[PDB]
Amino acid sequence: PTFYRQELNKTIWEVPERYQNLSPVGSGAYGSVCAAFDTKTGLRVAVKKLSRPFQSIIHAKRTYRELRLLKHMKHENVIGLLDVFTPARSLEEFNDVYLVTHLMGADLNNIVKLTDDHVQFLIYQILRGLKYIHSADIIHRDLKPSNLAVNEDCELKILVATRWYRAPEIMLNWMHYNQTVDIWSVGCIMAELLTGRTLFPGTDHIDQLKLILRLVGTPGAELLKKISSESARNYIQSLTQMPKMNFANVFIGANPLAVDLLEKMLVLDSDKRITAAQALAHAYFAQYHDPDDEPVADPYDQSFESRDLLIDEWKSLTYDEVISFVPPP
Ligand SMILES: Cn1cc(-c2ccnc3[nH]ccc23)c(-c2ccc(F)cc2)n1
Ligand SMILES: Cn1cc(-c2ccnc3[nH]ccc23)c(-c2ccc(F)cc2)n1
Repeated sequence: PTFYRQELNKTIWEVPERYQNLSPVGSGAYGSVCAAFDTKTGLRVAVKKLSRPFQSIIHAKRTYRELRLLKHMKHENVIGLLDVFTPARSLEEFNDVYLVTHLMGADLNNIVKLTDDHVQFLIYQILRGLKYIHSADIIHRDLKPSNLAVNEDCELKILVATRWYRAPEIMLNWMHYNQTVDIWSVGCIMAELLTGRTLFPGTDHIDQLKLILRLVGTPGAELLKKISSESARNYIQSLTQMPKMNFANVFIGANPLAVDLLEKMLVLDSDKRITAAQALAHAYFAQYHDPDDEPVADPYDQSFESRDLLIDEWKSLTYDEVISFVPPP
């Protein structure tokens, strides 16, 4: 189809005729997004242009990783792809990638204190998206208010210091963390929507861990005997020991079912944290939970993550992924 060129805040854009009325939303290191009208579907869409997708092996692999993940994500509460395109006619020319999805209004950071029913529906949608993501053996690792797209209907999709929502095993740089790092982030988000304050606004990674242990208590011997690192065990055992606080006391006034769920998500031992699938069955989501509409994902191959390839190999794989793309109906 026919492409049209255009400059927007220094960034150049080459998009098909079907996308009209471009309009910068925001930009940064990874790339610029534009809002647009999709003439073919009647939809407002976001169009993300990647910054220099094949600058290096790192960039080429990151580009491939993002396109593969977005092509796989097919769920009401995870961002997926309406379209992917390049203005290039062959592999030799290919140097730009554009990604298209349903325009969302605002982030969960912008919507902020919410009422208990709003908190139930937003955390329900996150957990339903995370059940799907985790079922593919994907770990988000970066769940925070800014990575949650919400529209005026309170419909939520998974896409402010990052450390504030990070599980304590990532503060001390554990290399074998599991998917419940994401449940820790959900617990921190749910706290912040109930209270109107960051649960653990650490000034750095050391302060961040001290605020966490202040609420959840320093580890018992059951957790300490799973810490392989001698420096980390020495450090954690050398802190002044604080007990697990009563969550009923800290979240005074909240739904006791919200409090119970928070206790199940912010357990220090990652092996004892509630899973996304378990959390959806919790009494706090009785108004919203439906076990025949909480779907899992098709299996997801990320063996490419263990491969060391040339820039042009990552580039051609990415090109291959643009060409095989089938739009949703
Ligand atoms: C950081 N970031 C936000 C958006 C985004 C998505 C939907 N609605 C939005 N409204 C304002 C930004 C935004 C994207 C994006 C755009 C297109 C894609 F295909 C994939 C991701 N990245
Ligand atoms: C290196 N490392 C692993 C863990 C860890 C955390 C949670 N669950 C786990 N299961 C097996 C190891 C492990 C921690 C840690 C524990 C307590 C803290 F207060 C701060 C960090 N450090």
